[PDB]
Amino acid sequence: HHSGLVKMSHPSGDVEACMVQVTCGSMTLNGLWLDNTVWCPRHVMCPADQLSDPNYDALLISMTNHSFSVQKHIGAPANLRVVGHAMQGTLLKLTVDVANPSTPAYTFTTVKPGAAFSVLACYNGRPTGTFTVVMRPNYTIKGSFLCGSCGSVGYTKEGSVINFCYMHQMELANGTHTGSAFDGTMYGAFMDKQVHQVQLTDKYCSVNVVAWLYAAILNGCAWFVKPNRTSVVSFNEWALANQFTEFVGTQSVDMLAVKTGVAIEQLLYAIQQLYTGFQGKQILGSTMLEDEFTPEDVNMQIMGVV
Amino acid sequence: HHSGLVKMSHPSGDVEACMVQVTCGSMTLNGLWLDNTVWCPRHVMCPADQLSDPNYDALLISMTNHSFSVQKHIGAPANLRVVGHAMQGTLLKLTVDVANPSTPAYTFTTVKPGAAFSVLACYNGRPTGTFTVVMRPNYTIKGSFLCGSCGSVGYTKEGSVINFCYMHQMELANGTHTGSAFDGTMYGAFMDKQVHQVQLTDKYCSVNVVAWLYAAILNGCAWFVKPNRTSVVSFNEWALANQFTEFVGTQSVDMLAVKTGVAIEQLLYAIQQLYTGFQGKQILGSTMLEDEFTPEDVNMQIMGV
Ligand SMILES: *[C@H](O)[C@H](C[C@@H]1CCNC1=O)NC(=O)[C@H](CC(C)C)NC(=O)OC[C@@H]1CCC(=O)N1C[C@H]1C[C@@H]2CC[C@H]1C2
Ligand SMILES: *[C@H](O)[C@H](C[C@@H]1CCNC1=O)NC(=O)[C@H](CC(C)C)NC(=O)OC[C@@H]1CCC(=O)N1C[C@H]1C[C@@H]2CC[C@H]1C2
Repeated sequence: HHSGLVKMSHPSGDVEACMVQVTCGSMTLNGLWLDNTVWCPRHVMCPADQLSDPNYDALLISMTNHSFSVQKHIGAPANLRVVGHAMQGTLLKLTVDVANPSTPAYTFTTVKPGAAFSVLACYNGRPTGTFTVVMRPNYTIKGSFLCGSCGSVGYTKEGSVINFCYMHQMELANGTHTGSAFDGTMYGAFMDKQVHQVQLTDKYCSVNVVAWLYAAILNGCAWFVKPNRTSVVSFNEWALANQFTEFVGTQSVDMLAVKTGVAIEQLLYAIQQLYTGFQGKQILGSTMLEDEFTPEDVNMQIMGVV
Repeated sequence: HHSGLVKMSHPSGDVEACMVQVTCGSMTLNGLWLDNTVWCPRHVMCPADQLSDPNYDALLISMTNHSFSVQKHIGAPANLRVVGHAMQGTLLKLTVDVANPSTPAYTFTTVKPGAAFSVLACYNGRPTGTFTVVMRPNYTIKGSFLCGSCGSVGYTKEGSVINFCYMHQMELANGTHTGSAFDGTMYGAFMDKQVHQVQLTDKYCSVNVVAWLYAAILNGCAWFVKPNRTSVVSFNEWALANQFTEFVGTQSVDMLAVKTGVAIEQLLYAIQQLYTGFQGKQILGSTMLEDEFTPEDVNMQIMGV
């Protein structure tokens, strides 16, 4: 029985209309055009033979407004005149002379570990694909990014408001990815320089495992549900010792509990048993715990609860 | 020998000139006035009897511009006219008809666990104290806040640019505090409602313990340094099993290693042994590891960088 769960992204059309190509000298990557501002990764300023130890302060100083070229390729093409430039953290903030007429209602936020967001992968300012990832507890994402993808954007949607949360910056040694929030900070402890970096230990996202067990129950699969319970406080002491994130309940999880009649504490107990082995059985076609679906994913896709 | 380390905050004058009082009905707290915007916690709109599960969307729809009173008390006082209101996550964005003429150069940023920032504690729109804190690994701070302190702001300073990183929201059950970034998200998993909340477990900030051990070496207190080394990788596996954050080196830490000639890996080994007990000895007057001073504190206050 198919769970009815897929990796679902937001429709990308509103964000496609904001993607541009940014070029600074011999370097090029993607930018995001909103109102009179274009955001892009600051390493567009760095000469390719200097990516290991750039002085971004001096690089910024060395630029003028004419150092940047911004092009919209898709839809109505445009070449945007830069009238101002500023650096914020790991991003450039370029001020352009024309406000994007396709600017959607938007906000900037930071995504938290375990939360899901949609990514619009772009090359040379052209959107090429979309996918959705969960921010891992070690502040990487398991994305799909090649050379030239920097400046690809990640976002969520609340109603018609797009919340931009990610600008792609780099690939780590283990093949995962990270980037910047739009306040310019890099997720995690990573730096935007081409050096090998300490990447931290990942964990199972316990709230998302709970959501997936609820998805299994909503599909008629409940062999792992026993009357036994583990309290949140006790589960969280156990989680610290067994590479799980600590569980924090939300209204979204509570809705799944009410709809199924299975208490959160029953699933916390189940996770502790299932972590020691599935005993030859499967849950939603898997023999391992799944933490890439959120409580909101489960509520929206199975129950239609936005 | 006194190390020369103290808890050092930025001078607060530039930020005090941005502080206002925000009142909505019978609720009052502090706000931050930058350009034509006043930021403040959204629970200023919530009646005191409804704080345990506010419908903030409905509260916001029910307000008008006239629901808010904004006053600047210190310096050149003013009662500001509110001409727009909006909500961004856990913060209200009030638009006022006058741009703050004392608006400093500023950015908004999020502070990371282990990093230090300065807090201007305010009551009724009036600055009353300043102190510095480190963001804990569980996204709380060990602050000093009483009723009426919400909207107090935390910040760092890079040159003449103020980087606002914190707006105060709540006290947790264990006496620590948390707040919002200026994107309106709460630090950590906390929600701005008056209910019991899961508090995640705190950890030692390994990078700051390393800085403090370098401060001891710079002060001549080096009895804990041995030839033995622990690699960053092996230390980080041990840290996961011992309530420490994983270590990530920075240029600030490297500067301390070059100055003392003691390798980071020698101090990682030391931390592992010291954590089991100081064997009756002291380091910089302490019998336990200290993680409230950053590599940058040590570079500035001891090496004068
Ligand atoms: C920007 O488009 C690009 C995205 C990555 C390219 C491959 N997949 C991506 O997600 N970002 C970068 O190339 C980074 C630039 C830095 C931040 C200034 N660097 C980066 O991701 O580095 C990855 C690894 C780390 C070790 C290393 O030498 N290296 C760089 C290789 C990988 C890419 C091909 C040749 C260079 C870039
Ligand atoms: C705003 O000025 C104020 C600041 C705090 C007042 C005391 N010191 C502060 O730092 N913030 C609030 O009053 C919060 C409003 C919420 C966000 C809507 N509430 C708050 O901080 O509540 C604190 C109390 C006392 C200590 C504590 O753990 N706690 C929360 C309650 C809720 C659960 C029941 C008992 C505890 C846990």
